[PDB]
Amino acid sequence: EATAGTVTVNAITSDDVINASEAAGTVAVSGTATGGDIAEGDTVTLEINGETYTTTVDANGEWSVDVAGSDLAADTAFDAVVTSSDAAGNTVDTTGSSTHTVDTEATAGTVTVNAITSDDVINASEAAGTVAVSGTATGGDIAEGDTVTLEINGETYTTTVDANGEWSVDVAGSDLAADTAFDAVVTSSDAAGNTVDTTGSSTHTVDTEATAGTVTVNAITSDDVINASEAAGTVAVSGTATGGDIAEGDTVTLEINGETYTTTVDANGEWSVDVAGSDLAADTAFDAVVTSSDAAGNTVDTTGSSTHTVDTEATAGTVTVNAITSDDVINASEAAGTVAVSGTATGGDIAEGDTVTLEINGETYTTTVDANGEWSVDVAGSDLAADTAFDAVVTSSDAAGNTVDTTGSSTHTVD
Ligand SMILES: [Ca+2]
Ligand SMILES: [Ca+2]
Ligand SMILES: [Ca+2]
Ligand SMILES: [Ca+2]
Ligand SMILES: [Ca+2]
Ligand SMILES: [Ca+2]
Ligand SMILES: [Ca+2]
Ligand SMILES: [Ca+2]
Ligand SMILES: [Ca+2]
Ligand SMILES: [Ca+2]
Ligand SMILES: [Ca+2]
Ligand SMILES: [Ca+2]
Ligand SMILES: [Ca+2]
Ligand SMILES: [Ca+2]
Ligand SMILES: [Ca+2]
Ligand SMILES: [Ca+2]
Ligand SMILES: [Ca+2]
Ligand SMILES: [Ca+2]
Ligand SMILES: [Ca+2]
Ligand SMILES: [Ca+2]
Ligand SMILES: [Ca+2]
Ligand SMILES: [Ca+2]
Ligand SMILES: [Ca+2]
Ligand SMILES: [Ca+2]
Ligand SMILES: [Ca+2]
Repeated sequence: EATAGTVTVNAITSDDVINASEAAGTVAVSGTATGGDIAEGDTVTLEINGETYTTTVDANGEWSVDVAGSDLAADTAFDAVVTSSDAAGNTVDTTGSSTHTVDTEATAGTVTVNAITSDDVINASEAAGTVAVSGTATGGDIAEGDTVTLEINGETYTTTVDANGEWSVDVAGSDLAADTAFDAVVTSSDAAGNTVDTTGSSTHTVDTEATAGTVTVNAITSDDVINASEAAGTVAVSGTATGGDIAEGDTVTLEINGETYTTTVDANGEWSVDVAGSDLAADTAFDAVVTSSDAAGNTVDTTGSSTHTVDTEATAGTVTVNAITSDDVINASEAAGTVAVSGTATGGDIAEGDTVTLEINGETYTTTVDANGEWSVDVAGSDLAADTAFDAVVTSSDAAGNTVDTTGSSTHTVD
C-alpha cells in the first residue's frame, strides 16, 4: 500500500469569514500537502456546495484553486483530498479539512434629523452665524463613531455618531439659509467588512426679516402747542402703532430733550406715555419707535415722528389811568353823580376786548379795551369820593393760552 500524508487548508480569505463582496466574486482556497506518498502533480479535489474543484500540488508542498464565493457562502465546511500513488502504483487519499463562517449582510438602522434650530426656522441672526445641526443614529450596525455625512448648499459636513446615538455638527447658517432640504447619511459596517448606509431626511424654513408697521403721534396737547402751564407739568404723548409685526406689548421708545421715555403698545394699537412738559418745551421734534419681532425672532423698529410748537410766555403791556375828571379832583357835584374813569392799555399781548378791572372803594368795576387802546368805565362818584388811590389791571392772553396782567395806578383828590 501507499502511504497518506498531511493536508492543510488555509483561512478562507484573510479573516476566515466570507463577506458580501467576497461571496460575489472568486476566492483562492489554498493550503499544503506533503508527507507519505504525496508528490508534485498529485491532484487536489475539493467539494464545496456540491461543486467539484480541482488543482494539483505544486513543487513546494502547496496548492491553490479559485473557488466561487457563492459556493463558500453556501457551505461552511469542506475536506480537501489529495490523491497519490506509490512507485508500485497503490493509491491513497490524504484528507485535510476546512471550516469558515459567512456574513454577507450589514444591517441599516434608523437616522433622524432634529428641528433646525429650536423652531425649525433659520432667522437672520442664525443665517449670520453657526448653527449646530443634530440628530440620532441607532439600530442595526450603527455604532458609536460611525461617520455621519450631510451635504448642505453643496457643502459637505461630517461628524460621528456619539455613544448615545446622537450626533451634532456645526454648520454655517449661510448654508442653511440657502438650502432648506438635505439628508444625513450614516455609514456603518460589521465585523466581516460589510458596509451599509442609513439615511434620514430634513427640511426647514428660512425667515430672516421682521416686518415694520405704522406708528403715529397725536397732537402735543389739544392744540399741538406747549404753553407755560403745560411746560410746568406733565403731558400725555400718545399715538398709535399697528401693522407688520407690531403686537401688543411691543416697547415704544421716545427720546425728547435727551430723555428716554418708554411705554408699551396696548391692545388696541394705541400707546401713551407721560412726558415732562419741560422736555417738550425744550425739544420740538421727536421720533416714536416701536420695537417688534416676528415668530422667528427677527426684530424690527418702526418709526413715527412728531413735531410741535412752543410758547411759554405772554407779554405785559402798558396801562395808564387818565386824570380823574378833567382836573383830577372830585368835587361835590361829581361825588353826587357818575364819573367816567378812563385810560389806556396797549403793548405786548394787550388787545381790543381785553378785560379791564378796577376796584374802587371796594366795588369792582370792569370794562374792556377798545380798538384804539383806550378804556373807560362809568364809576360811582361816591366811590371816587371815598377812595383816592386805585389800580387798573388789564388781563391779556396769547394764542397758546398764556395769560398776563398789566397794571397802571391812579391817585386823585377830593374837594
Ligand atoms: Ca507502498
Ligand atoms: Ca473575508
Ligand atoms: Ca455530494
Ligand atoms: Ca500542476
Ligand atoms: Ca461541505
Ligand atoms: Ca472529513
Ligand atoms: Ca507518485
Ligand atoms: Ca478556517
Ligand atoms: Ca452582518
Ligand atoms: Ca431659529
Ligand atoms: Ca457631499
Ligand atoms: Ca439640499
Ligand atoms: Ca461596526
Ligand atoms: Ca425640520
Ligand atoms: Ca418674518
Ligand atoms: Ca397746549
Ligand atoms: Ca428731538
Ligand atoms: Ca426720524
Ligand atoms: Ca412679536
Ligand atoms: Ca404735532
Ligand atoms: Ca406768547
Ligand atoms: Ca373835577
Ligand atoms: Ca383804593
Ligand atoms: Ca389775546
Ligand atoms: Ca391822578
